[PDB]
Amino acid sequence: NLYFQGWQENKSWNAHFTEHKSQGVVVLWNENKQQGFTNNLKRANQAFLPASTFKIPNSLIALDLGVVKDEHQVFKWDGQTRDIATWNRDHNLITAMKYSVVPVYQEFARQIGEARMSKMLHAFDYGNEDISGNVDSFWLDGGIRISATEQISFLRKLYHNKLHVSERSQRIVKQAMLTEANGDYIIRAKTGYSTRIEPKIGWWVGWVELDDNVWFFAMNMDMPTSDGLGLRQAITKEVLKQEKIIP
Ligand SMILES: *C(=O)[C@@H]([C@@H]1N=C(C(=O)O)[C@H]([C@H]2CCCO2)S1)[C@@H](C)O
Ligand SMILES: [Cl-]
Repeated sequence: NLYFQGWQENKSWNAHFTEHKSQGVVVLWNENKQQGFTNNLKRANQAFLPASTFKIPNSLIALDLGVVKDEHQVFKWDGQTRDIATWNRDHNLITAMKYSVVPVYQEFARQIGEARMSKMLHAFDYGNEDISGNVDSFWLDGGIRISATEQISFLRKLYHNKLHVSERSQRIVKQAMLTEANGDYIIRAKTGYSTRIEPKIGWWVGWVELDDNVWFFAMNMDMPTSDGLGLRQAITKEVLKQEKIIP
């Protein structure tokens, strides 16, 4: 039988959003204490399109089915010129995730296919597990929905290698999730920006590795234009600093 004390609501963190003239939620989970904290318990449980944060489960499935052989395999540019310059080149899994290269992952989705994608998402217990829409864009404008607290749940399984895919697939995706590391912490995370369907939100989900603990985080925020995308990380780090998790 699972046990859970509940999410504590700390409305103090709301200052970090209002002082940036913004609206959103940050959710934190203390792995050692098995305690969760948020500034907004309702928005914490509100489900949105995952957008580019779907690259995490998408990468795991592609690797586990052999669609992606390893983190060095090159997915060559299809020659279509797109709005994001870094997309108009060849990529491997590391760089495709760092530059959030959508057309590489849509190709992953097509090769995975509807049937296996649905079955894997059910095995992951991922969000609402609904892939209705185009096989290669349902996480951008289809039926799939996931909340900040469901993101923590999924990430916790990935951290402990508990997802129903190979340990190796999971190690590879956690490698590709690497975002920042120094003498004080490691951050493995994925950004996201949902623009195709309202409301337009930005995501940042992942976790902070310390010497003797892991803090999982999931945040999203209203994002009416791309000028505020940097706030996804800045607001989260302000909360991490306030709680003395990072210096
Ligand atoms: C993912 O959600 C989107 C890609 N991710 C980002 C991001 O910042 O996380 C890119 C931003 C950068 C300029 C505008 O989009 S795109 C994907 C769904 O487009
Ligand atoms: Cl690593």
